[PDB]
Amino acid sequence: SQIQFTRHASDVLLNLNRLRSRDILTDVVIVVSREQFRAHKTVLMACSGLFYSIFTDQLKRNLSVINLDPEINPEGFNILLDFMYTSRLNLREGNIMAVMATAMYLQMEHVVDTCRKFIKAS
Amino acid sequence: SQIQFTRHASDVLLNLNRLRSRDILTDVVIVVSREQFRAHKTVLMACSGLFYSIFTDQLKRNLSVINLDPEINPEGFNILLDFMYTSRLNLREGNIMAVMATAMYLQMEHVVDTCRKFIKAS
Ligand SMILES: CNC(=O)COc1cc2cc(Nc3nc(N4C[C@H](C)C[C@H](C)C4)ncc3Cl)ccc2n(C)c1=O
Ligand SMILES: CNC(=O)COc1cc2cc(Nc3nc(N4C[C@H](C)C[C@H](C)C4)ncc3Cl)ccc2n(C)c1=O
Repeated sequence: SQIQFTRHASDVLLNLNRLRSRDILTDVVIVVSREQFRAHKTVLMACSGLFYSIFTDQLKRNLSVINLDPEINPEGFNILLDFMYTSRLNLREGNIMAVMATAMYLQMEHVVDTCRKFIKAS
Repeated sequence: SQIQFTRHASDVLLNLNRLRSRDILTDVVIVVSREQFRAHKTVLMACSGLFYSIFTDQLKRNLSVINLDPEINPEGFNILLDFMYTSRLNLREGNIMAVMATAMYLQMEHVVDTCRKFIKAS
């Protein structure tokens, strides 16, 4: 029927991360407290429920700058933004709470589910 | 060190395909002979060498419409565009030549490599 390429999706995500690193077609700036993070709107919607809900709306779709709440941990958002482009989540006892709280706000249910499994096993 | 999410990259590609289907943040129109195809510039660069070379250039980065050569097979490009968002390539004896020639023009080396293996086995 159709030939399946097992490592194609991982190769696409790696190339999207290379474009983000080189600032190619990054159409949004995420402001967390005092820290700024440039990313692709499409990647944000695909991994986050909050970013999907914001960018589907035509009033917020063309927004160049998205200002998140100052209560949101900058290191927590950075770990989650890195995870979106690499599929690797840096979860440790020193950041577990900061990552879990940020994943709840960004509406990343599967990340919250793994954060639930992390402190259950540790 | 870092927790690996094996199906994250496939879930991202599936969501990007859902956005393409719903015309959310599709910033380019690809014109093949008389057929039109809307896609994301970032997805094109990630899977194609030709689209990477075009959109890295600042003179062609903001181009809303990309006109390919009329010699390019519309069904051949459609199969390859579908593959970019699904990781599934529809290669059969009736389209093998049309897909191989289009993959060469779009500079998709791994697709050309699988097209090489297809007629070698059939
Ligand atoms: C480890 N991975 C994660 O944690 C990812 O978690 C999440 C990702 C996530 C993505 C989106 N984005 C889209 N959602 C749809 N659809 C919605 C589905 C419920 C139904 C489907 C038809 C369309 N389409 C296109 C996008 Cl871009 C919406 C909500 C999301 N939520 C709530 C998540 O928890
Ligand atoms: C089944 N899959 C395929 O057929 C995909 O095939 C191809 C994909 C492809 C992608 C790009 N795009 C980028 N290439 C880099 N780098 C280049 C690498 C050679 C070195 C690396 C550091 C950066 N970065 C960011 C993008 Cl978006 C360039 C050329 C490409 N060519 C020649 C392909 O044949």
